[PDB]
Amino acid sequence: DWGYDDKNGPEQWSKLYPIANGNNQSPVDIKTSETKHDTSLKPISVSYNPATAKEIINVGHSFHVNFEDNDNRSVLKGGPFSDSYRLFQFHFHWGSTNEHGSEHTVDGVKYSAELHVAHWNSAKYSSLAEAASKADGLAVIGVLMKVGEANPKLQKVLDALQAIKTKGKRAPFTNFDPSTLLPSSLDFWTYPGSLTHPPLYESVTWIICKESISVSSEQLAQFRSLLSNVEGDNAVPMQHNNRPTQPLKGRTVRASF
Ligand SMILES: CCCCNC(=O)Nc1ccc(S(N)(=O)=O)cc1
Ligand SMILES: [Zn+2]
Repeated sequence: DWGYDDKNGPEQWSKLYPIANGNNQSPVDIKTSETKHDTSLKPISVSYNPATAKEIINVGHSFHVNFEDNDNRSVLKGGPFSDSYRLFQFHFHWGSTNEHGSEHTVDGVKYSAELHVAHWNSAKYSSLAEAASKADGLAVIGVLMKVGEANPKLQKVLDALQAIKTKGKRAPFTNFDPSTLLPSSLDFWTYPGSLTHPPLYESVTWIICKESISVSSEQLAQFRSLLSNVEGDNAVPMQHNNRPTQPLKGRTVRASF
């Protein structure tokens, strides 16, 4: 029912999901002149076990790489959190051209793509389904992806896409530690926000990395060559899946640096 095209896209999500016009919507434009350094923010701690990697899924608007989330083998701690957050997925957002494709922007600058590494609060809640609609339920690391040199750390992910070309296809995706995709510096911004597509729950604590990672023009093309249609139908490439930035509405973006 929802998507990224003209009739079902971001500027229309509010008809089915009124929280779209809420006070804690994501993504945002990070204005570095308006951020507040917070001395209480601890370094980000990620410890992921590659044996938790499970499956890669074509979800029609994007692709998801899911992780086993039955225990604390793969966790996020530190930064603004007192609780341990359990890794459950990573995915990307991209745009129709290299000029845009990130969700977050920094001082108005649009990057070519963005990596999301998503976690849920296993200290307070017993499942992702319980966590997902709670204010303290989710934590997502965002990494801005700057077009330039090919990023070899994306190879396993890109190589997998040929097995999940059309909507609904899934394949095993094992023995992968997504902390390998993160930049060298985990200096970050944090703010309270939302999922960036339906159901748009205001349940996400965002961790946005200061440092970008690279991606090539041709790697982005591989994302855009995934198909949003089911097998046998007319091919409809996944040209874009980035939401525009949303108003801060009085929220503070904190910097660790
Ligand atoms: C409603 C239960 C959660 C559903 N979502 C998921 O399974 N994945 C997911 C979707 C979007 C985001 S984002 N773009 O980081 O705001 C993070 C995770
Ligand atoms: Zn996302």
